[PDB]
Amino acid sequence: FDPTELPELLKLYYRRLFPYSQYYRWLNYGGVIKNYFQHREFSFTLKDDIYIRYQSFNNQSDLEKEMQAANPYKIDIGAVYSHRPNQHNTVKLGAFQAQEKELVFDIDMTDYDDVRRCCSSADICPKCWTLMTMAIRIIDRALKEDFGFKHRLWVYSGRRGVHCWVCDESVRKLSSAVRSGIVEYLSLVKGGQDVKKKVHLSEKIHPFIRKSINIIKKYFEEYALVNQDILENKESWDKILALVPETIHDELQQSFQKSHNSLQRWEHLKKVASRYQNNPWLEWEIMLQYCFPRLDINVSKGINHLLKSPFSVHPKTGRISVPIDLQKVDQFDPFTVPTISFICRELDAIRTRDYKKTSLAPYVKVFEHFLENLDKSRKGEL
Ligand SMILES: O=c1ccn([C@@H]2O[C@H](COP(=O)(O)OP(=O)(O)OP(=O)(O)O)[C@@H](O)[C@H]2O)c(=O)[nH]1
Ligand SMILES: [Mg+2]
Ligand SMILES: [Mg+2]
Ligand SMILES: [Zn+2]
Repeated sequence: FDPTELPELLKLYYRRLFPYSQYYRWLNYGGVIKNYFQHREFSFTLKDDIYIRYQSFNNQSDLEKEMQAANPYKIDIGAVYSHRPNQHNTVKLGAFQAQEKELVFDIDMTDYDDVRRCCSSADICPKCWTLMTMAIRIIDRALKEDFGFKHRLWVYSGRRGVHCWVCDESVRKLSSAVRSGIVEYLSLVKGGQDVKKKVHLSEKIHPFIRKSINIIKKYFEEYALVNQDILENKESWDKILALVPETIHDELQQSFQKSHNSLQRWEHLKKVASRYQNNPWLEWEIMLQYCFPRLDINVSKGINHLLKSPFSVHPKTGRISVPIDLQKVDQFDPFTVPTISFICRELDAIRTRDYKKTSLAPYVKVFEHFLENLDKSRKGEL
């Protein structure tokens, strides 16, 4: 992919590929509440790194114009305000307020750099992507089952991770305090680089952790013991030994040297830690530290937070921020996600269903299934 064709590719994309219809269907929420789409903040990042927010629109047409006209590199979605963002200059200090917004989560592979061995920073590969699978599975389960949120849109961020948009009517009205509280409930891995052991479990395990461990259990062997090989050598297993009491280090160090692979060594860790319990949950704290999701509290705390819009274009990778099918989450592949050059290539190889002919279609379907279930809820149908 070439980032210089981008300003040219965007023009075509924003005119004949971006699904404005389903897009407006989303943000207007069946017209039930007036000025809802009209008070929504957007932000655009043009060429030269020009950044502008407080963008508002009257309707889907007004949106289509201003975007094709601006032709932005980045499109961020903000809150629904007390007034029109466009006229914020006209609003008195104290009356311009962010009032409603979807509950949002940002999950970055980069935050796993201390527990993955294949990549670092903004690099991802198939060996470490499993972390996102476990993140989605773990968190979506909590949002669905523990919190009863019914309309959840998971989106690939374009490069390093996934976003989740929780759009239930009752959810969009949550105070910043409750939003912050949801993050605390979902969060287990605490500490910065200064902190070696980032997970501590009580004698009594809250169901959320239990169910979270059990999802991780399902992936741990292939991800951690095979792909990551977290016990390959001494340089690596010392990191694991740092997470368990010193009184078992020597016994384990020897067992690790006499074993051949991580599967053997992990099983040794399991037996030794277990004995240690008898006279607390070392095995699980290690799995949680290596596989449990890391969440940026700041993204989800603030109601006025601007998050990268679905179907945006990643300026460097060229990938489309595409919706993720929750039923096919283990099958999701960030490396086969259509790039803008690819869906423009396909459109140049053939008026409202032009996108259905491109590789972008199945993802728009998912967004539609997301939209359909919203309508039914507003109506009453299950
Ligand atoms: O000043 C701001 C305000 C808000 N944001 C918003 O915070 C979100 C945090 O997200 P990230 O900055 O971690 O990047 P990303 O998820 O959009 O995509 P990746 O490259 O990581 O895969 C971003 O998506 C952006 O919308 C900022 O980045 N800067
Ligand atoms: Mg991100
Ligand atoms: Mg972040
Ligand atoms: Zn990797």
